[PDB]
Amino acid sequence: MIYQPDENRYHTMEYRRCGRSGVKLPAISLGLWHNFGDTTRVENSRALLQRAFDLGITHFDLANNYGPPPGSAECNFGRILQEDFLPWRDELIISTKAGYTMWDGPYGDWGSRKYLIASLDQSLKRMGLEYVDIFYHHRPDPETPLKETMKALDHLVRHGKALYVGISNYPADLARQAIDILEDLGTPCLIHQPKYSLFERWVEDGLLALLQEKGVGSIAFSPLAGGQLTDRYLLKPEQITADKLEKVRRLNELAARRGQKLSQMALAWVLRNDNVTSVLIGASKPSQIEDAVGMLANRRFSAAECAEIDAILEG
Ligand SMILES: NC(=O)C1=CN([C@@H]2O[C@H](COP(=O)(O)OP(=O)(O)OC[C@H]3O[C@@H](n4cnc5c(N)ncnc54)[C@H](OP(=O)(O)O)[C@@H]3O)[C@@H](O)[C@H]2O)C=CC1
Ligand SMILES: [Cl-]
Repeated sequence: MIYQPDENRYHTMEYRRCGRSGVKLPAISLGLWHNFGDTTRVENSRALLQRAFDLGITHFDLANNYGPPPGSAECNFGRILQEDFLPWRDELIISTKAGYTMWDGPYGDWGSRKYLIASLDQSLKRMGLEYVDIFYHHRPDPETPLKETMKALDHLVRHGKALYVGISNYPADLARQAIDILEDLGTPCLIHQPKYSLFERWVEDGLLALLQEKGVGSIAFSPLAGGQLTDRYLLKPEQITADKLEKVRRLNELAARRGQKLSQMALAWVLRNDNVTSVLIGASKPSQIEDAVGMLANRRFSAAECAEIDAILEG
């Protein structure tokens, strides 16, 4: 059938300003890391994107190597965009990235100007776009001068292939250097995409304070620790360790006292200090997107609740 976005999509969703910029992101964003490749059904991928936009999720996050196979999430997103979302493309924030392994050899990974420009050209072709809203350097490249990588980002914005740029997985010291280089170049860093959840709190050691200084936004990836902070395990160590399973059980009892699912409490917790712009979820079914949006109704934490959480995590 012909897709018609829900007319009340902007009524419930909360939009949050992304650092000091003109961009407001939905409090909940959707990532295409899993369930958008050739190994899942396009019927399901389409249903996820339509349910997300109907609930006011305007930001879809991709990367060149998302699938599997690499590049298939960008192709499938490109097809669904052409078929169902073209009249509303200017209502969407689409992102992509380059920095991890995409193709074989010395120019298909890392941070060279060659890789970033060739990869974004590939990404725009797979997605059928003139530009992405945000282009990221996917991870640090310690062996390439940071200035070359940042100058490639500045070039792609000046020559209209990206509206804004970002960095992902950069530690606080490297994030400072990257932000200052981009500011001097005249293309200020819009955003940082770090891993952040109850089980991964490294950004609280300086990065969030630095981004707030510098007026740079942030979007937490793996906010459910890849699905550990859910109902899923309520087992191989890769799935969950014994100590983490005991923490999940105790965190779920606290979520129950609050009248919400563990997943909802875990997402709410990431935004508790109003110093993270958005939470980037993964989803295999539309009910998981509905669950995430349902977190907005119950995302306040008291001093006592934060102490309760820290005590569970200390065990
Ligand atoms: N910059 C970077 O280096 C990286 C970026 N990313 C980005 O961040 C996004 C988030 O990563 P991801 O770790 O997937 O996201 P989450 O941590 O939100 O976990 C998502 C997965 O957990 C399960 N899940 C989600 N909600 C629920 C729920 N309510 N009940 C039960 N299970 C649930 C689903 O798995 P199932 O199949 O079991 O239902 C889903 O695929 C990615 O989509 C991607 O765009 C991710 C990794 C690397
Ligand atoms: Cl476009």
